[PDB]
Amino acid sequence: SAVQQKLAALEKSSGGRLGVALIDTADNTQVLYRGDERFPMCSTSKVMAAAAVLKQSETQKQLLNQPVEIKPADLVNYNPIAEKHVNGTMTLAELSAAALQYSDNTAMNKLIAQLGGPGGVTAFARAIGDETFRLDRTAPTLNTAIPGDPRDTTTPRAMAQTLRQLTLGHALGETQRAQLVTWLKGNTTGAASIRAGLPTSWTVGDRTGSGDYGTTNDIAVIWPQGRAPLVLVTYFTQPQQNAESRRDVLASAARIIAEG
Repeated sequence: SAVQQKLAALEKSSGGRLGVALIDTADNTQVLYRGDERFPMCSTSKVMAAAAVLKQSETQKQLLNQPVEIKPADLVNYNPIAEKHVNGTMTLAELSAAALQYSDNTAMNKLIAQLGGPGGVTAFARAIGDETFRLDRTAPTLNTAIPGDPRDTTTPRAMAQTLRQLTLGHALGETQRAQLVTWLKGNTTGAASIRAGLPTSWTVGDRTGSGDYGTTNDIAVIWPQGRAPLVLVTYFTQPQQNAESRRDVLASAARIIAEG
């Protein structure tokens, strides 16, 4: 297709490896580029962890309001919200928002602990039919992003299908689905990624990821004005362990997709 050829050209100009999956909910069409190759998820895995806790809240009705102590020993490498609440508490809802809207790694680790470890996050993926997602480590070691390492990986196709089922489908209860959408629409970290390549009037909820090997990710649910919603996953990784972030590549892929 023309879109796949422009994405292929983008990838060549970038010096890295690009993976894209688009789902059009208008006619259920899919556009894929390296859609079945594995990429390190990095912080895009936070969506599965928050959704698994939302799923627990369907039976534990008050769960999102439960306070969780934040201790100095809990802090890891990137804790923009958790550091504000040391020697205090945050609710599970506040921790979910911190992970999803600020990429907070201490918050992610609290969600994983609430699910019984990384295997509890992968478990929720399996329960909703995602056979590809695997979470193996906590943050930040899940961001090592080493080529050929299957740990903490998924494919663009699997992630797009899962994001659709969580935000637009019915993998979650209706209040939980709305909560997850609200959280994603308020993300603060994606202004230079998928959002920077789409029309300014569209509404977007997104979750970014970043890691070693210059890994730069974004997964988004997109509401175009006057069109059925879209789900778009853009994953990007580079040959050098120390490569810099390339959010511009995700914006360019989103622009390529949107024009097609």
